Amino acid sequence: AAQTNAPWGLARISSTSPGTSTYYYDESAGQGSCVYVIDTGIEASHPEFEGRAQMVKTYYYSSRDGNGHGTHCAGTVGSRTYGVAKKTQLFGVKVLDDNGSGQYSTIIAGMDFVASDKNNRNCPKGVVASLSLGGGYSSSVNSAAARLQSSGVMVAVAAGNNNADARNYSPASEPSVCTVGASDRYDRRSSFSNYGSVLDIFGPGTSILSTWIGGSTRSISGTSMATPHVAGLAAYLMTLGKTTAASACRYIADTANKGDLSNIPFGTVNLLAYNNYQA
Repeated sequence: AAQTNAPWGLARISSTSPGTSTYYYDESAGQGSCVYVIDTGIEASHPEFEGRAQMVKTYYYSSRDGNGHGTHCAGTVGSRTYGVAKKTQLFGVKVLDDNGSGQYSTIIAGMDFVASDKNNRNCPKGVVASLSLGGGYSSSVNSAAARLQSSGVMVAVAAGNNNADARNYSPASEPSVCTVGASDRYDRRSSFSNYGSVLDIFGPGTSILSTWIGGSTRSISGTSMATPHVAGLAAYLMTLGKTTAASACRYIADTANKGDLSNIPFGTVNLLAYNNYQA
């Protein structure tokens, strides 16, 4: 399939070169593959989710996304226009209140929830978790992400937006999950993007246009925007049978675009998420 005038991020994951505007992808588009968006929630009623998104769990008075960040990241995973896997079940786990904040215990509970609640969902192609959140290092947050990964879910996490080395941030520093850095449309490491040896892949992270609350759209920047690209890519690749949850991050790193990003610090992988779809 070909989505013309797609967001540059979608066109980039399907491109060996920057500066193109068409997103190419197998029409399966993540059909049968679930992605948990562990964030501020998902405005499931957004027409861009076209019935495929629902809230499955909240730790606050409401499951309404009153922030927009979770709706934005869910839109990058699997919205019809701004999504990587345009046919994927999306599940909202509101571990962040509408200010975008959340106790680590709540975030840990949400990850353990996904590890169990995937057995309550129909994901024959496999399960992905998009964690567009991060704080200082926490071995309990890391181990919770490791549990989620070891349960049979891909865990894609944001490297962080501190322009620092992501070993000091959780769940970014958990080695078993997939730590995603951010790039811009000129194949530059996003100025905010965290780096370091723990990073596994880079996704489009600067000026990412996706869904927003109020049935709208908007463009924002963050590794927390590159993470749904990789999460949606994994769901896309798992539907195609290219890889599994335990192997998706490795597979994405093997099939990525190599050495195409600039301002990648020495020791950080120069890998850009690439669906390697040939129309």
